[PDB]
Amino acid sequence: GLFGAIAGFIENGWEGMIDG
Repeated sequence: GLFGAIAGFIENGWEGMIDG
């Protein structure tokens, strides 16, 4: 599901909190 895929991506392809 989309939300699942998003929250999965959030630990896997993320950028918005590795700022620094």
